[PDB]
Amino acid sequence: QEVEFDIPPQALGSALQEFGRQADIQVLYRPEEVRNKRSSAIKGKLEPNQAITELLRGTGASVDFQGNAITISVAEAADSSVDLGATMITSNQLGTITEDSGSYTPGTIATATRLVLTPRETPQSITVVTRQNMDDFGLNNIDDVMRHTPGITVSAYDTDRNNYYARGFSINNFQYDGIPSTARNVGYSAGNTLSDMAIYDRVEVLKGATGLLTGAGSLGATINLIRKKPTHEFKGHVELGAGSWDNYRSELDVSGPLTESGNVRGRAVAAYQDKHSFMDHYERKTSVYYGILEFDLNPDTMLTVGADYQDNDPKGSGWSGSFPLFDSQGNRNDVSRSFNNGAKWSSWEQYTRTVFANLEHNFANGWVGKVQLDHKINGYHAPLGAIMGDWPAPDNSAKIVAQKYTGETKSNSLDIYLTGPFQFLGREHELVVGTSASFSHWEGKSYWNLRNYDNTTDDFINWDGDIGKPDWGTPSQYIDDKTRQLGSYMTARFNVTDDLNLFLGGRVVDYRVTGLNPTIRESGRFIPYVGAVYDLNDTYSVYASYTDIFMPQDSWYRDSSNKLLEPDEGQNYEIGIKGEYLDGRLNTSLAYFEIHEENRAEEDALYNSKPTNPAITYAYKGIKAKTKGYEAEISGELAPGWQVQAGYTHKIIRDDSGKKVSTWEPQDQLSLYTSYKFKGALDKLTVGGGARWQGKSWQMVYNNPRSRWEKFSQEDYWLVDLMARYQITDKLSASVNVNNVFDKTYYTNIGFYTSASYGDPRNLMFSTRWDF
Ligand SMILES: CCCCCCCCOCCOCCOCCOCCOCCO
Ligand SMILES: CCCCCCCCOCCOCCOCCOCCOCCO
Repeated sequence: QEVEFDIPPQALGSALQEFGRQADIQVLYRPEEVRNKRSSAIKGKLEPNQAITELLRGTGASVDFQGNAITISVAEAADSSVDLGATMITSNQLGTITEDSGSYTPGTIATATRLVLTPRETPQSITVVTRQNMDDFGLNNIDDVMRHTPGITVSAYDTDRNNYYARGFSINNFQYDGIPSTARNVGYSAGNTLSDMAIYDRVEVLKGATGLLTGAGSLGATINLIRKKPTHEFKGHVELGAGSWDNYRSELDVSGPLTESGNVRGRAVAAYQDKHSFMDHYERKTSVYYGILEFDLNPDTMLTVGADYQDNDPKGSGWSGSFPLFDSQGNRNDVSRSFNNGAKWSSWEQYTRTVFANLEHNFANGWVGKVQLDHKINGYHAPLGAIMGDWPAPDNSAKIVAQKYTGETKSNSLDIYLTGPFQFLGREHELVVGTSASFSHWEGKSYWNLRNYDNTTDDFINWDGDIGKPDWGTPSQYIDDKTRQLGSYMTARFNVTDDLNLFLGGRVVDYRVTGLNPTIRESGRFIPYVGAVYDLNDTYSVYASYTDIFMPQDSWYRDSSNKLLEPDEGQNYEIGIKGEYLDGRLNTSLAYFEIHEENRAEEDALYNSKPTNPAITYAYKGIKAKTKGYEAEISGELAPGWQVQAGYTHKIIRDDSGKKVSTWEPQDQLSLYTSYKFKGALDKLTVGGGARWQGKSWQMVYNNPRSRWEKFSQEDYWLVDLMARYQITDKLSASVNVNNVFDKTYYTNIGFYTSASYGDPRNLMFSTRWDF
């Protein structure tokens, strides 16, 4: 709607970048097309579509309107067949904004290489949950979003930490606006499983091996969370929502110019949720605040400062799973879904805050430069207490384990990178060159030396949490770990023919972990990136890529010889076809992929049976493992009011024993979410539904009292979601989400330290949203 403009005549490139910014729109244009042209002048309050054609007057260019993006083209009377994936310079370095897109398919993405590219242009598997997907299905945190992310599996560690798999691996890579955090372990990583969606536009998941931009990390995927940004027109909303088990949420979101001109601009959000739970004596309050100002130092240099804050504060936390699998004498426990072995006072509170600043500058080259500075904090306060062990006993008694960890991790990050186009053999290519540095320092207290506590409870079947709290005594331990990561990376994207694009890149990495453990050092490790995309028609392209990642091992993973295991490493091999329909409004992909892992830490049973090096007491073994699997997906418009996201993934991961692994992650899964917007008499109603199926999953767990291994299975099952919205008024709407319609009872954890967790029963959520 009607924006305030001011673009004086200049290089058409500069104008287009200046426009994207002022319009809150992404502008894509091909450098060689706009290079010897200038904009015509525009001034005043205008509608962006009128505005742009006025800007383009005299230039001979056409506009393609596409949601939150415009692409500019310069048609010739010539043309010999088209360059569908021609080098395109872009006005927003993170991609197209999904807020208000009306869509479940992303626009353009930078998660792969730092280069702004469409899913069809990216030679990796990239899934995105958009802002509208999030709104329609009430996905209010990262757990909700992973549960709705095709190809991800969410399993429980305990009431306050989940695990995300892809392709056989636990995901342990998180970025925010494309900047990796340190996630070496749960010390560094407080709150990562729990971020509220209130401050984010979309989460984008890059599946495979993602070393190129993550640096040191896990195989499986990177999760990239893009923050909400300020806008040039005023707007916002308030939201109220009320759900099953005394689940209350509120949320405020405000955005706009802060000066009469528009040269300073801000966005603020605050969200608060207080919920109980189907689980007995578990409650959890969450708080979030967020604020960001953008300042135009001048028409091609912008400074951003912002901060965010999230507190997650539960009662009734468990340490591991909701209940023990086996009783004192070895029989499987049968307990209600409400069972919670957490104590009343038990809490794993987790907090996160960031202070951050950017500087982004446009060189009249058409090259853009960007510096990103971060102060991150990840803190935890964890007085835990939870029935654990083979219980109850015959007289219905049980025993509690209690320990207390507190601590904070402080992180500092510098990320700097240049990106731009270049001519080579008569054609346009582009390149990114960046360097990065992060130092993060985990400091902590632990307590396990309980003074004079009676950790037995008189009654299991009716356990309440109603147990005393111990005297924690003095600290048992002080933690002091320091990680330093340093990167340099470079990727070229060569437009080789009119249907072939070749990716040649790499990261060199220096990684040092310091402190109470023997220093862990990796110098000059190379991480290769090779990719290709071949256009087939107006619609389909094939792609192949070879990609890599590593993580230096945790310091307790030493071998026979008391020598740290080589880094845990893998390569992703992928070949696929990707389809594009309705000018980018609908995307399909079908991929085959193979992960080759090497140096996967494993127990070393033959040494462990009777150790023989005085140096080590419990060695590990570095083995190879494989993932073989295929994946298909669709997202976007199936017909005018009709949006979907859906996926199908098949996997089996084996290790050098030949035995299946990550067998809790099902071998097959499907997701399908959809909504429909009626027209005519009922254009104000949006109706929606969803299904997630997964096939058999299992775990070998050891039944101590009987001295035998057992197989625990989860037979395949469906979960059904439904959804409706009614826009009663221009400014006000109502919603209902029913989740797990058929109240399926199933498991989200079997065998995590010999325990189990249930999935959510059927739950409802009612919301109003009010847009100013
Ligand atoms: C070193 C700490 C850094 C702190 C950075 C946080 C910045 C906090 O900014 C919050 C303000 O956001 C602005 C909200 O935008 C609302 C604008 O509407 C203004 C009123 O409009 C009147 C006429 O249109
Ligand atoms: C174990 C739970 C079993 C419950 C199953 C329920 C399935 C049926 O749900 C139907 C819900 O219909 C209720 C309609 O109520 C209207 C809500 O509209 C929101 C009002 O907005 C407030 C206006 O300011």
